[PDB]
Amino acid sequence: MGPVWRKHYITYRINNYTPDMNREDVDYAIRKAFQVWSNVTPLKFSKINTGMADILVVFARGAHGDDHAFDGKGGILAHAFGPGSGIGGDAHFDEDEFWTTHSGGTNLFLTAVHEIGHSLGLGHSSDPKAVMFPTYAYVDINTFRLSADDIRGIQSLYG
Ligand SMILES: NC(=O)[C@H](CCC(=O)O)NC(=O)[C@H](CCC(=O)O)NC(=O)[C@H](Cc1cc(-c2ccc(-c3cccc(Cl)c3)cc2)no1)CP(=O)(O)c1ccc(Br)cc1
Ligand SMILES: [Ca+2]
Ligand SMILES: [Ca+2]
Ligand SMILES: [Ca+2]
Ligand SMILES: [Zn+2]
Ligand SMILES: [Zn+2]
Repeated sequence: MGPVWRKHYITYRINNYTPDMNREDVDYAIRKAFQVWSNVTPLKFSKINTGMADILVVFARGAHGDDHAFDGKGGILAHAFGPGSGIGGDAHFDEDEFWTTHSGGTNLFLTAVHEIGHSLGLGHSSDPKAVMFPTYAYVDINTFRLSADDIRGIQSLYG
């Protein structure tokens, strides 16, 4: 019942890069996170560098220009706007976290999967093994899979 994109081609742009990781690793984590959702829907995601993307990926700190101020290290890791124009769809990551490609700090890929879920219109799950469960958990990235509840949720919105 969340808001949905009324198109199946969706662009994203990485507005800026956390210094916690190198650029290529941020690109990879984000690309893989989009792929998780495209794998089970008719949605396709293209990265653009120049132009007007639907989903802007932003790393920012504290009060950063919207109604969802961050809180420094810990607590809220990120937040994202549901489908819509402008700031709609955009996914913001708290730079006061330490973003990583691994089990240390906060795993960017896993957080991005959750965030992109919100960017596509998903709410939270009650399944503790669903990526849309409200609180972060690290799971081995190689064996990561959407739960049946996540797939149900996203397939109910698209396709
Ligand atoms: N509490 C925690 O474990 C970590 C912090 C750990 C730390 O100290 O670094 N924080 C969190 O988990 C916090 C809790 C927020 C709260 O206080 O309610 N959640 C958040 O930060 C939400 C953002 C968020 C959640 C996740 C996540 C969730 C589940 C899993 C997962 C779980 C099980 C299996 C698998 Cl495979 C994956 C992985 C990542 N990744 O990012 C914030 P949001 O939901 O986008 C949101 C909602 C409303 C507003 Br307004 C703004 C943003
Ligand atoms: Ca925080
Ligand atoms: Ca947008
Ligand atoms: Ca950081
Ligand atoms: Zn924000
Ligand atoms: Zn959430």
